[PDB]
Amino acid sequence: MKLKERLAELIPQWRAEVAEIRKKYGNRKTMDCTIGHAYGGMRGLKALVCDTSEVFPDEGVKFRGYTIPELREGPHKLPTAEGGFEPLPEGLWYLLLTGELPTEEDVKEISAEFTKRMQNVPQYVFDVLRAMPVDTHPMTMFAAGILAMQRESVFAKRYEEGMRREEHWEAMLEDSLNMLAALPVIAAYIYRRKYKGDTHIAPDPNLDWSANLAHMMGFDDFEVYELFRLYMFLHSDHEGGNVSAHTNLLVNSAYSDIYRSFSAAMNGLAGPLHGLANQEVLRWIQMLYKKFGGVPTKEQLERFAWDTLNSGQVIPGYGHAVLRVTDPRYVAQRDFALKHLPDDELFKIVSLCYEVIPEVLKKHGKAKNPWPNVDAHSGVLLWHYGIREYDFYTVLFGVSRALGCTAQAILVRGYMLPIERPKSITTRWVKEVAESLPVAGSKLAAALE
Amino acid sequence: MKLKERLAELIPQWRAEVAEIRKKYGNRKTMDCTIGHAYGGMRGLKALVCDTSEVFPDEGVKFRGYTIPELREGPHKLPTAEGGFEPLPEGLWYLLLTGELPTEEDVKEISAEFTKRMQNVPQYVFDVLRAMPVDTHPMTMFAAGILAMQRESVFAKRYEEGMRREEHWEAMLEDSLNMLAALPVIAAYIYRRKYKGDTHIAPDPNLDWSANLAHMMGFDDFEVYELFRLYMFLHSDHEGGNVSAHTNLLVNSAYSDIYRSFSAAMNGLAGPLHGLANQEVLRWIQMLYKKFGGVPTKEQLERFAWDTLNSGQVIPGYGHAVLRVTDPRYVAQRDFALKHLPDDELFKIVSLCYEVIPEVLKKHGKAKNPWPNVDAHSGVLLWHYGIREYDFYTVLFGVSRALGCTAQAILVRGYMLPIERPKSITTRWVKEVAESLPVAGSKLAAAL
Ligand SMILES: CC(C)(COP(=O)(O)OP(=O)(O)OC[C@H]1O[C@@H](n2cnc3c(N)ncnc32)[C@H](O)[C@@H]1OP(=O)(O)O)[C@@H](O)C(=O)NCCC(=O)NCCS
Ligand SMILES: CC(C)(COP(=O)(O)OP(=O)(O)OC[C@H]1O[C@@H](n2cnc3c(N)ncnc32)[C@H](O)[C@@H]1OP(=O)(O)O)[C@@H](O)C(=O)NCCC(=O)NCCS
Ligand SMILES: O=C([O-])CC(=O)C(=O)O
Ligand SMILES: O=C([O-])CC(=O)C(=O)O
Repeated sequence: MKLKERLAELIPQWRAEVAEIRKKYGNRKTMDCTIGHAYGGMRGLKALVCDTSEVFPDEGVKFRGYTIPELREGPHKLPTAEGGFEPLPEGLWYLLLTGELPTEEDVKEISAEFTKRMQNVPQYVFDVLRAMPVDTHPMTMFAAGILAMQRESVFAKRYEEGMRREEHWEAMLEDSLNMLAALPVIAAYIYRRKYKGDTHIAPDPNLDWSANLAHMMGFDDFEVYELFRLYMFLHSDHEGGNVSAHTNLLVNSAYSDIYRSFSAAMNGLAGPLHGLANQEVLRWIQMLYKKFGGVPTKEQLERFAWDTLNSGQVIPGYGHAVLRVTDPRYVAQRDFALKHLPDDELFKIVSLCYEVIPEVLKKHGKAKNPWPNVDAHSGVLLWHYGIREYDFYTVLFGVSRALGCTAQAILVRGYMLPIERPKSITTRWVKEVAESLPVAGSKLAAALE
Repeated sequence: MKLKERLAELIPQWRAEVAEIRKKYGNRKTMDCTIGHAYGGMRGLKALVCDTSEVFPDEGVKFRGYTIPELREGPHKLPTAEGGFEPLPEGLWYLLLTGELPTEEDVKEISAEFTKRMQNVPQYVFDVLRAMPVDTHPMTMFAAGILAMQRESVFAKRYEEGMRREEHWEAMLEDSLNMLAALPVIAAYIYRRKYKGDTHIAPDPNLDWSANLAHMMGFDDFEVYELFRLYMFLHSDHEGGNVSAHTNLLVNSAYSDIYRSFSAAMNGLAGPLHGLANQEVLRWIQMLYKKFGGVPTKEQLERFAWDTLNSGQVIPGYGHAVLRVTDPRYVAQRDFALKHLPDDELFKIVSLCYEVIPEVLKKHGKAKNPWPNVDAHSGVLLWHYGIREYDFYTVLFGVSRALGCTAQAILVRGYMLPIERPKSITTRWVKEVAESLPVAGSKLAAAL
């Protein structure tokens, strides 16, 4: 497989480069660490490495240095399905791993690997899934199904047999191919059992990875296939620092295989502070529709927005802290909606918010960002095509985020980064010593530097 | 429950104190963050809070300010079982949660809570365990059974219904009691199904928590109950920064319940670099025994150690990522062994290592820490009493570590700390700006 031969050349080089960097720049200061970081969830602390993606405040997320527009339409467009427009996640995965753009044949090899492997989900995984009570939350089922498949881990098997550190990335890759192929099968099983009367649809060996998820959930529509391709592409990766990506890296750092690291990550994604944002946006849009007996006018939405902001509250999906521009993942979703469901009533509200809410936020004066993120837009797209089971939205997010998690996990085992092991501090120590400590950026801090 | 009444007073104060510290001292600097931290797994970076325990590089772990000798032997001896010497882990949990030494009655109340709730493991958790192929690694089975029981989460349910942030710690405590009571039942189930012919032994309502695990595994000797009590005490907690404790805090930070956060932690503990050291040491000890037809002499062992290091190998059970002297968890185990199995051949090798190996690792000069850690001593104790299933040793570790993880998760939810969300950097950026950055503790750093 091309992906593998290429990595066999790039990874030895990256490994050497990283060893040199740690040697010659290890002592370079990036910032001050504060009491505030320790009690404030490490916010802003430059404590991890991720090379798959990178957020620029003035551009949004890039994938190995390419913008979403370059990959989606521009001059570096990734391969699509036959007759499709939307980029295939398979090709994006090639890019995240290698840092190089795939050829059509590269993508097809990855698609065939996925299609083949998607037939290899162990029967006992479904036994595990069926032993869980059907009212179990779908993210609990998703994580459990993944973890049960740890029995099939090549990394775990090869590690116990004795393999060189240099082979770690090979085993991580094999495991990632198996796990990624399995994810849509597990996800669809959960969907069909909980919400569609426990009737089950087999993978179509002539569909790509994203489309097969839609197929197996029971949604056979070209538009739905295209939405799922775009959705999986957009949500694939967002740096290393979010709870689920970080959980993945942390468990990975102890040499736990991808079934263990990624199921752990899904337990983090299942958290209400990490995995529900898209659902909350959608329920808000729906609350506006019902409040206004239909699409609100520009004046009604303005007033409702002022009422919300003046009463200390925020508007879901808008005004997050980092970007100074619209999330490029939002823009691609809007472009999809304009093309494919412009008259859908909930979309009309999301569209009006894109006009109105940024104008209101500029005027209100708090947010150095008046613009939306990805979660502002995704829910109405799912809901339009009949995917209405809110709890399950987090599972779709999880399937997508597996692309970036698997890439990250393969790369860091290629780099041979060590176990993650920060130092914790006690409140006792803090209370004793805090007076003694300089204010960060102060003249005293400069003195004690 | 005394525990909960005590928390119902202490947590509101601690919460207020933490809000004060964040407002007043948030901007105080503790150290420089470097490029090396980001590529070096955050080693030394003061990035997390943990009030349950603290590891002093030059003294070892203290639990809420108490040393292991203080709590096991010394002037602050925790409660023991009737006729026992070893401290009950139930009282250690009380200490971790409250910061106060428990009475006998406090401990009995926690024991009874575990006893009662041990009868309440859902039938479907066993169905989940039986659906996994019996040759599945035991730590995969353990994590999966814990995760399946997430359906019974009171935190999840109350959060969905709408609860005030101040009720968090209470739902975490209820969940922790349930989960802790379930862990020995799940662990024993795994043990019996994999290794003892799939015959199952019910919990004993009159045993304490540790003893009940031993009983349900099929061991009823007093000395084994005492070993389990000591083992569960020693492995209970070791700051917030180790992979399992940290994974628990990270997932808990997103408001995921203890079944999710602790099952995530167990997937980390299952990793070779976190949870395998016990077994590696025992196999190494057994390799020596077989190599020398018995206990080696000082000179044989000395020579072996040198040959080992100069052949590029590591001596298992020596060194630590933070510890810098003899692990007091090692010393407690040695004491148990001198008392209870002084003539055990494998123990005699462990003992001899204690005399010889430090000297060697010092002169070799690569190990930052030349002394034994907890893992140098645990395997020979288990092995002596007939617990021989190497892979399962990590599950025993996990059951113990749940005591620290649950204490930490309750506390951090009481304090109301936010979501853990550091910043990742790229190699591209490092290459672009590294030369222009100041060296940590330099003149240019001072100017900037
Ligand atoms: C003020 C602002 C600029 C920063 O947001 P933030 O609240 O610091 O964001 P986080 O999600 O990282 O942290 C949430 C914190 O808000 C706290 N918070 C929210 N409302 C609160 C209230 N009424 N009282 C106390 N704390 C409150 C939470 O409890 C949590 O803990 P902390 O205050 O102890 O730190 C905000 O307007 C904003 O833009 N937030 C979005 C930023 C963001 O994280 N974007 C996501 C990018 S993917
Ligand atoms: C625990 C351990 C992983 C910590 O590693 P660490 O923090 O990187 O250790 P140090 O800072 O002392 O490493 C410095 C050097 O000493 C070596 N070293 C450390 N402990 C050693 C040991 N017991 N035997 C041989 N060499 C050892 C390291 O390999 C390293 O050499 P290198 O720079 O060529 O790689 C390590 O001491 C070890 O491998 N111990 C054996 C297994 C074990 O008992 N683990 C349980 C830990 S609770
Ligand atoms: O997962 C996400 O949406 C991104 C995120 O929270 C972060 O970078 O902290
Ligand atoms: O603390 C560590 O780094 C590893 C360890 O000893 C433990 O978790 O008990």
